[PDB]
Order: sequence, then C-alpha cells, then structure tokens
Amino acid sequence: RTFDLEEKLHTNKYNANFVTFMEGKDFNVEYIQRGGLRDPLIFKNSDGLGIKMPDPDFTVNDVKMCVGSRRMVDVMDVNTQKGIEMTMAQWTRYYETPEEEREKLYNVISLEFSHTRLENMVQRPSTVDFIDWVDNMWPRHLKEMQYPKVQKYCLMSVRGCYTDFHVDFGGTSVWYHIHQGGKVFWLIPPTAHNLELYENWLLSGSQGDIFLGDRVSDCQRIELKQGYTFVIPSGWIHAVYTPTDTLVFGGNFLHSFNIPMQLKIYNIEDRTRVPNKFRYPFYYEMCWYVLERYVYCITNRSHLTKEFQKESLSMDLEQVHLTHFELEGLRCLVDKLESLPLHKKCVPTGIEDEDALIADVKILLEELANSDPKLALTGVPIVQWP
Ligand SMILES: O=C(O)CCC(=O)C(=O)O
Ligand SMILES: [Fe+2]
Repeated sequence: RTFDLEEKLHTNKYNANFVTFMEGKDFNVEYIQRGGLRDPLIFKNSDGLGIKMPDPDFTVNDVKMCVGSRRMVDVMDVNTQKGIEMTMAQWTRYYETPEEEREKLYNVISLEFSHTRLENMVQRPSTVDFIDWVDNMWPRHLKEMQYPKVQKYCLMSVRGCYTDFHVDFGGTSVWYHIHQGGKVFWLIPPTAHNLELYENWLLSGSQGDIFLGDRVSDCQRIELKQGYTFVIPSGWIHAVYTPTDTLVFGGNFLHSFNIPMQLKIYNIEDRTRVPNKFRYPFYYEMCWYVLERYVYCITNRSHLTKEFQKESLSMDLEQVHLTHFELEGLRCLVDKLESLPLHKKCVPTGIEDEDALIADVKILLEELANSDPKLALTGVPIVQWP
C-alpha cells in the first residue's frame, strides 16, 4: 500500500465511458447474440431483470444463519491477505463492531451459498440463466463436489476494504446486486494492450506500489448504489472499494458468446502460476460438455456415454445460424482442447469418444462457417434443456 487510495477515490480523472446504462427489460438473449456481452452494464432498477432479493432489511446476521454459523468462511485481511481462520460466528461479530473499535480490516467476497436455504431466497437475472454454462452445459444429475459449485455469491464488506485490480477466475463474467450499501469500481477493458500490462504487473509481484488504473490510458471509476445490478464482462480488469458496510449478492458465470477471452484469461492464470485452489473448478471438463451440447443441439448426435444419455432422457421424461461470437469461440475451444497434452485433456466422465466429438465439431464448424448474422439473432440460445 504505497499509493493513496483516497486520491484514487476522489480525483475525477478516471472519466472513461465504458459502462452502458440500461433497462433490465432490454437485457435479453438477443442482446447477448447482438453484442456478445462485451460491455459492463448497470441497471438502476431491478425491473425487468427477473431477480429476487430478500426483504431488504436482511443483514449479515440473517446471513450467519441461512448459511450456518461455525461454517468456516474465507475471510481476507485487506491489509495483506488470507486469514480464512473464521466461520460466520466469528465473522458476524466482526461485522457489527463499530468502525473505530474494529481492530482488523476484513472482507468476505467468497461465500458461495447455493448449498444453504439462502439459495431459494436469492434469484439471478433470467437472462443469465439462459447463457450460464453450468445450468445449461453440465449434466443435470450431477448438480441435483462433482459440478462447479461457484454460482451464487454473497459478498459482505466493511467501510474501507479494497480489493486490488484483478480479473475474475476463469475469465468468468459477473453479476452483482447491491442489497445494502454501495461499492466503487475501477474498470479497465480487456484491450490486448491492457491485458499485457496486467500480466506483466502480476509477475512483478502486483507491487501495490502502482495503481493499475494509472498505468492505462482509459479507466472508469464507477459508483454502485443500493439497488443497482452490475454486470461485468469476461476479461475486464477491475478494483473494488467498499465506502460503507455493504451486503451484496451476485455470481460468476461462463457463457458461449465470449469464449476466446475466457480462454485468454485461463492462459494468463496458467502463466501467472495461479494456485490450483483459486482456479475455476472443472474448467476443461466443462469445455468438453459445451462442445458435446452444441453438437447434440445442432446435430441431434449425442456424444455422452449411454449411462449419461439415459439420465438426461429420464430427467426429461419427468439447419442453424450461429453468431460469429460462437463460431470463433468454438474454434478456440477446439484448438485449445487439441493443444492439450494427452494426459491432461481433462475429458469429463460422461463422454464416450472425444475424438469423434472433436471431429464432429470441426465438420460442424465448416458447414456453419457461413451463418447469417441477422438470421442468427434467434432470441434464444441454441443450447437449451441442459
Ligand atoms: O468487492 C470486492 O472487494 C471484490 C469483488 C469481487 O469479488 C471481484 O471483483 O472479483
Ligand atoms: Fe471481480
């Protein structure tokens, strides 16, 4: 902590214009097919989004219950890092310690609660339910851990905590709803140039002597108030600061319209030697399912084992025009997966022949090469009914 955060919080120089303000109603799948979720969005009203949030007088304490006290939570010491020593019990008591009495500066930005009752209490925007790689790609009988359980998040921050510049794991995109309080964001776009600066910055030790926002040409500091829903696209480098005690509900997802950046970031994580602890769980296994789903949804030719096919069929019994976004995306998924050394192709377990799959994708990618953008804008993803 060499640079003055206060300065970075009050100078009016991060005036870039990256964020697009819109109405939740306008946020549908045709929008994603049209823009490819390349812009960070802010919805002042939750109207049209299809989200559901607890009675707003909900408090951290109300959270220490639903999840479960004595339920170890990863808590970071915004003055250095880690200290996940505590559970909700110790934490809740910390949240309510008047600022001055407050000894440490703690932040909880990892509580993933889909396990707890809190789940059916919180609901993400329906558009995100349409493109989420998990709900839509991973075999459903495996989520009814052997499935990426990194979907719903509950961040709880105190006045003063600051999360330094980073790009969310796996190049995931993220949605946040400020339930109580507010947050200040510094946004930097995944410009090839910026993404280089950022990687070199993580190698030099992410010094903390340099404010990354000052290293780039254009940065936008945004302010999220109570009630806003925030969407950050895959790849963006951002830093966050909690001006006051805030409670946020959100999540990190993967979709099929910005696959190249998603892989772009995984490879940064690979070169930056990020510990396998903080890696998106089952990244490549997921990728294999994405392809198998595409081939099956477009071609009706399944590539899962008979067993898996049976479950998918049981559960149920209870041409096509792609955007360039997906065509270029599938291309990367194919090339990426092929450049993986044999022992580490992480072929999921529900897949018969990966080669037959890969062969079928390459053929699929050439037959569909000429897709009409207009005709592609179907308003609904081709991969549906997980
Ligand atoms: O609010 C914060 O401190 C960090 C938010 C977060 O989870 C992220 O930017 O990845
Ligand atoms: Fe983030």
